[PDB]
Amino acid sequence: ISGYHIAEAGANPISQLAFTLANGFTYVEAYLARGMHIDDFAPNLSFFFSNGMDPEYSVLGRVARRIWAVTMRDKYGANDRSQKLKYHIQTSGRSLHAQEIDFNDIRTTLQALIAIYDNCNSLHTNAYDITTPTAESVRRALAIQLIINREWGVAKCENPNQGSFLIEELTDLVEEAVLQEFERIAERGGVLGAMETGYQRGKIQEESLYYEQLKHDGTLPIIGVNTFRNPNG
Amino acid sequence: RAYHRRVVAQSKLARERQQLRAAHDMLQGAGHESAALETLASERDVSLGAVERKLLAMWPQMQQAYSGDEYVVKIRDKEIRTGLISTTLSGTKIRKVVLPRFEDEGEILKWLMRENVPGSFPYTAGVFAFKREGPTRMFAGEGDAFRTNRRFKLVSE
Amino acid sequence: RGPANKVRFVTAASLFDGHDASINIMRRILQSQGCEVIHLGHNRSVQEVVTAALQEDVQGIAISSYQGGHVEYFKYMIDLLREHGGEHIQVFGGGGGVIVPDEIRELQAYGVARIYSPEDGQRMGLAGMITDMAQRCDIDLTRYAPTTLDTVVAGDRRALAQLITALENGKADPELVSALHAQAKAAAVPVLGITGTGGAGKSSLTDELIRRFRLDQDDALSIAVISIDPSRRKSGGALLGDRIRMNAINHPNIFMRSLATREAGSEISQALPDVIAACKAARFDLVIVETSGIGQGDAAIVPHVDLSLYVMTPEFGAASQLEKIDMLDFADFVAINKFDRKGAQDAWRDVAKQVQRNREQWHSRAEDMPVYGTQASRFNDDGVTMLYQGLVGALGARGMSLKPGTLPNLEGRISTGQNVIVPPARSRYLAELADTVRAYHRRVVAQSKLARERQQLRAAHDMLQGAGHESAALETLASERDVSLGAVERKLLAMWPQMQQAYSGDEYVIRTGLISTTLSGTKIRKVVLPRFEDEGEILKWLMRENVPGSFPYTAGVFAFKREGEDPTRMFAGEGDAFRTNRRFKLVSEGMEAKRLSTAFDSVTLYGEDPHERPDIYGKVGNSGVSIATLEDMKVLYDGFDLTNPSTSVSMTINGPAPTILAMFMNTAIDQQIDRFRADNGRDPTADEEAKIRAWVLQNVRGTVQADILKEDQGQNTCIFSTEFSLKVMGDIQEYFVHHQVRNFYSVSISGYHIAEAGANPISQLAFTLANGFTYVEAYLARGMHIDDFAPNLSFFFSNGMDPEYSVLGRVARRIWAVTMRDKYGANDRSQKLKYHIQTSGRSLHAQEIDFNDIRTTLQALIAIYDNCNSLHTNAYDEAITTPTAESVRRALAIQLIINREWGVAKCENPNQGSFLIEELTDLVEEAVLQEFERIAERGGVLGAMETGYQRGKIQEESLYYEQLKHDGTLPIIGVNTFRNPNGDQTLELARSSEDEKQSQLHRLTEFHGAHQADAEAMLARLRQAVIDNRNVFAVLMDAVRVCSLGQITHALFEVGGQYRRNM
Ligand code: B12
Ligand SMILES: CC(C)(C)C(=O)SCCNC(=O)CCNC(=O)[C@H](O)C(C)(C)COP(=O)(O)OP(=O)(O)OC[C@H]1O[C@@H](n2cnc3c(N)ncnc32)[C@H](O)[C@@H]1OP(=O)(O)O
Ligand SMILES: Nc1nc2c(ncn2[C@@H]2O[C@H](COP(=O)(O)OP(=O)(O)O)[C@@H](O)[C@H]2O)c(=O)[nH]1
Ligand SMILES: C[C@H]1O[C@@H](n2cnc3c(N)ncnc32)[C@H](O)[C@@H]1O
Ligand SMILES: [Mg+2]
Ligand SMILES: [Mg+2]
Repeated sequence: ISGYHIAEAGANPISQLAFTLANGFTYVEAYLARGMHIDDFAPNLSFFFSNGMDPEYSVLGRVARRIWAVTMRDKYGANDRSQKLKYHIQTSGRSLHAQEIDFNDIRTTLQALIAIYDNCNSLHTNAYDITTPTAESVRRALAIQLIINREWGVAKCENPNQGSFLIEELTDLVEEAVLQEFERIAERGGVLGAMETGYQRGKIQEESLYYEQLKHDGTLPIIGVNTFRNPNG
Repeated sequence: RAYHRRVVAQSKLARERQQLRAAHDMLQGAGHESAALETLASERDVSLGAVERKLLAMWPQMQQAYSGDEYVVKIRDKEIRTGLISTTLSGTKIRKVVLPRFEDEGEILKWLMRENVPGSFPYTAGVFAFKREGPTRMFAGEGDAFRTNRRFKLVSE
Repeated sequence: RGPANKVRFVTAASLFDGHDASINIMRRILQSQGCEVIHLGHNRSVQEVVTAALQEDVQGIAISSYQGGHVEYFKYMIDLLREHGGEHIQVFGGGGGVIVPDEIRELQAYGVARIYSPEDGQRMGLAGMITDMAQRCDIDLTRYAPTTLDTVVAGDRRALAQLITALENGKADPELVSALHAQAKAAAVPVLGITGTGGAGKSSLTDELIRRFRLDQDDALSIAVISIDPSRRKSGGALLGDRIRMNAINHPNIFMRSLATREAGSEISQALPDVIAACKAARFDLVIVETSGIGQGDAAIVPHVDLSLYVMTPEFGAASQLEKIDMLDFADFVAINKFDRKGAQDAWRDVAKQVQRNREQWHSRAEDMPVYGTQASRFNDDGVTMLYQGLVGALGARGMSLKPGTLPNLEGRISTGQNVIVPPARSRYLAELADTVRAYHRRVVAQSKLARERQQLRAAHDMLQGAGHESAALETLASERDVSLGAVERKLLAMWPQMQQAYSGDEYVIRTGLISTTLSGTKIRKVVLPRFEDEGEILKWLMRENVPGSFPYTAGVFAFKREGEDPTRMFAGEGDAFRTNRRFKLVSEGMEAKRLSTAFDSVTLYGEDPHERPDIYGKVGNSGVSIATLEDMKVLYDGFDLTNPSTSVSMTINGPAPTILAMFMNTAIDQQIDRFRADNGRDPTADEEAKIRAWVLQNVRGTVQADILKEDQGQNTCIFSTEFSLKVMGDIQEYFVHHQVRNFYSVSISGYHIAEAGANPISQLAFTLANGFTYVEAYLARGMHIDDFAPNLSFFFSNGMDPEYSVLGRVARRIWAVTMRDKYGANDRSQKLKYHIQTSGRSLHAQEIDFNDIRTTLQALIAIYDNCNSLHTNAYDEAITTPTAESVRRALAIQLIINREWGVAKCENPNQGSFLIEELTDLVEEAVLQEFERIAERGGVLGAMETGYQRGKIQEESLYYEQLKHDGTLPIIGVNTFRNPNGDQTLELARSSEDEKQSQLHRLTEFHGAHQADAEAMLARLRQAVIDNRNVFAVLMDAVRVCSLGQITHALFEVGGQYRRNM
């Protein structure tokens, strides 16, 4: 179950997480209605998210894990292996730009950091470059993970997020926001019923436009793009 | 939402249960023996769920586990020891998993139910106990099957 | 086994260079491999290093040059060596990434043996370089030794230096030796021996005495100095550390040779009588011999000299110990040095009476004995002069023609240096502070236990009444704890619900927004409050880590971060004042708040004017802006309203800090004078100008570093003596108080420099806070209200990769706030510690420079998370050059991305709550307190510096780190692991234009010509300000108007002395 494309298309972190978990639960309900046991396909389910600059991304993983674990235990009565949501996080490619490509390593570092902090299962790091994935560009991207995992001091702790007032409050907020979105999809006939109306497509498109607007508006600052621009070009 | 409602209620119970027994021990330290407190306390032992009661019960044993320099856990017939400490150039012991220092059993249970340690339900801080030591997949795909295969063999040499 | 021959080295840092961290860990490996190392320390000209290497007759010279101008420097050295019979001496160098590959091939082609790049260090290893370096210099120098005394007696000092190397190694012909002693006997020159306990001040006193000789006799005396230091027989070589203390030996009439004992026991070289005889035959007017640290029953210097001088400190234990000291029975003079120490007076009366007893001169007064109380550390000490006057009279009777002196022929035996920085009563101030903090935390634990129990009781009381069974017995125990709780603590819990309602809404009623909404529609509160139910935890949190803007200000000294003025403040400085003024406008472009940070070139950092000599010329305008006159300073900040409320300038200067500050102040004043003359079309009257001038001083906003305590410990930019700098630094703060300069920071108490030298985060934080508290104790003993100077105290730290850096700021704030409140009883403005954080430069490398942006991002992040007051970000070409135009934008973008784009940053206290952060905060805090106790038991910060405790600990930690960086135990991506399969072009560099150098020279000579009349007069007034002990800075406010930086500095040298290096 992926959500990389959904976010990349323009969906904010809440929409991405909500739609993806919704899609995941859809597969579950689909397989169950084939008369299958929950402990037979749930441990095979893998997830795939995006990490951007938005605050919600910092707690995206932990929210996804809790919503899954609680529902898989209480609602579907599955075992421990099933309650464990494993996911891959890939840094936001949309968040990187063609103007001042050296700045992208800064953004890709910050995104890679909160991924590792939030104990992700798998991480991909984006290159600074538009151009083909040069062997030089891939090393700078690969070094970001190597530096954080090996050099960065805070990373030597495996649960540095836990305890933080900001993290716990954000976790609760995002979680509820996701649940509310579940209810919106549910009153549209489930995920399949919503797709019939193009609800998801519509909402993603709506948010992509809103982002692309504030970006041009100068309201949403992007360093090297709409502010602090290159004095040469 | 139902799960969280339970966390709030069970915390209120665990908190009150502690507050009562705490006051009971303080009265006996002054001389006054009022078992009226104990009745309300034992009343909340039943009010607490089976799962929740065991969570608070294992909390001191949990603290002793993540306290040492290693993490002893016996699977099958053998055991799997894991280091908890990484020491800095300054000589500071950085624990892999840092436990809270709450005194209130209401907060302890609340934390254990909402955000347990990595590798424990609801796996908020991770699905595994500790991170793996040492994974980078080898992606390749272009041209015909022959070229993609050669790249696969070359990278995975 | 070490080298085949007696291999000797001369090690130093280049001119106007403070970087000793590199050269210090090299002389350690050199010494351990069995080499005698004559360490000269930092800031050494070519004429200094070469003269040293020639007199010591070494095989090798090791120089570190991190300031640039290294090409000109090494070329000069190579040239000067060949010109003066030192062609066979090999020269080695290193400067990290500063010396680019092309310049290495150039210099090595010129004559330099080897210059090591950071890549060389990785491939060869630390020991590998020194092995290569030592094996090259493993040559026998006795072949260059003269066979006849013809050259030596004539006056050839180089032939003398080589003859000594022959005599010391015993390769000199027997018939030549006896012929030397024969002429040495007929020479009849006095030989003064100076012996004493270890570290008493034998070298320092020797230097001062020589200075007296020069000033008294107009440098007409030819003096030979033979200093002996003990040799570690384990390695084979030694650390001859006497020459480093000598500042008065830089003169053609002065010769000095450093000898190792070369025996694990004896305090004299086995060939000392030969070496002395060699100097006697070389027609020297006086020979002075310094021994090593001798015991109480040691006196091997007596039979070899004509006069002996025993040096001791007031600390010798009981008065009965003096009866065990053999040297008190032979010494012709006894110098009780360090007379500033406690119990110096009583120490003198014991030694005096003991000498009287040993000589059986009962018919004489005890005060008439040749026992003197000296303070060599003190410039122009009257005690030392008294000792000198005595030595002259003794040497006079022993056949030594000398002119009637020009010095104050005073009377007495004891120094009258009544100056004290920290009174011995307050000696254990750091320990008291440690107790103060620990006491505070003990209270938090107790008050929490009370608040918790109080709640638990009343909770149970309400639950019983809900069931029926009412027991007022509970309430009695509850009301009992209402009184147990303190007044302050009770109000804290009382305001907690009102506090929660405040940070809950969308605004903070002046009204401030609390909410920033994301693209998802999530409300991110600026300050996130805990949701604890336990009042024990609430109070515990309120006392240990309150919200930002509340005691103890752990999460920040201010309620909310500034709206427009970001903490960003980029360091800048290159070329002349004109070019840097462009870079200022580049950095501060697009920002309503102009926050400048000025970097000065190595020449200005050492208070020198730019000059034609290659020593200095090559360094002008490099590594920083070249500022020499007030006119340069004015140009530097042209177009910047310094008196504007949204404009702050941060100048990084230490040694000449008071002089530079006076220039800045005069600049800010002149700006408003020019602004008035334009808005009124007329010059302001004497009264109008007085009002303007006064107003400027009050509202001018900026920061001058000037932390001298860290100069001795870390940066080494101290030019005058440590005591004099502290004196003038106090003058500055007194000036500020008088003129109500309440917006400028008189000192940036730093630790960044200490850290980059090699100190781990704990050491950095501890030393810096210790230095800060030292200034506090110094000012308090000096008669200033704590609330008068504490709000003017600024801090500066480093942020590296280590875990402790994440909580460095919050720890510094709490330790300060608690101590300033409880211990010193200062007000709120004083309890608030404001600091600047700059990302670690040593954490960035020359290999794979693109990786540095990753590290600089992570470091910048935890700085902003921990609510820093000011932040500097390092460029990616950090290891190679001063930030290029393109390089400074990438560094500046790091802050812009985090502050604007990064989501978590929209919260202002994201650290708070974290189990890791709070545990780390507690650990680091206690670790700092323990270090306070270690410094306290060494006599405070000043007492520790006396032993070189800080410098020792820093250099040790620097070695430990470096041993691991090359090792691999400590992974560094792109350096010791994950290397490039290629091994990698030409990067743009920030060097100064030739035209810019000639510009600065022409501007200087033009400035000098302008005030040629008032120059000598003003400088004379300045020295009288020091002599009459008035306010130095007050005169500098006038001095910088007619005098250049160099003129002022050198004028102060005649009256304030020069810094004595401390290894
Ligand atoms: C630490 C440091 C400092 C510390 C110095 C602490 C101390 N007591 O030594 C502090 C913070 C005080 C400092 C201050 C300044 N510094 Co500084 N500093 C650095 C830094 C980060 C590393 C230098 C270092 O000590 N490295 C540790 C050594 C052991 O490693 P290495 O250099 O890679 O060396 C290896 C090999 O080359 C070999 N080698 C090196 N030297 C030698 C010598 C011998 C004899 C041998 C055999 C081998 C050898 O040994 C090592 C093996 O791995 C560099 C940037 C960088 N990362 O390169 C800037 C840097 C050198 N400093 C710089 C400047 C400009 C300054 C200042 C003048 C700034 C100012 N305007 O105020 C000040 C003032 C200095 C003064 N007091 O005069 C610039 C130089 C610019 C230029 N020359 O073009 C640099 C390059 C930073 C920059 N990018 O702007 N500095
Ligand atoms: C190694 C090497 C290279 C050699 C070096 O040493 S490089 C060294 C580089 N050094 C530096 O860059 C040092 C920089 N440090 C500083 O500038 C100095 O230490 C600094 C960092 C200390 C100077 O920083 P500032 O931004 O000017 O700010 P301020 O504290 O002066 O602020 C001045 C008033 O404005 C208000 N205010 C400010 N921020 C507020 C906020 N968030 N909320 C509310 N009000 C706020 C208050 O009224 C303040 O005054 P008061 O409280 O007395 O009423
Ligand atoms: N407090 C104090 N320290 C001094 C005095 N004279 C020298 N020192 C310091 O003592 C240390 C060692 O000095 P040094 O001359 O090398 O002693 P030596 O090893 O016996 O020759 C240095 O830190 C000096 O600054 C003094 O009169 N008072
Ligand atoms: C000592 C530290 O000071 C900084 N530094 C030194 N010189 C400059 C300069 N001209 N511009 C900017 N930063 C500088 C670097 O970050 C270095 O590591
Ligand atoms: Mg000495
Ligand atoms: Mg000595």
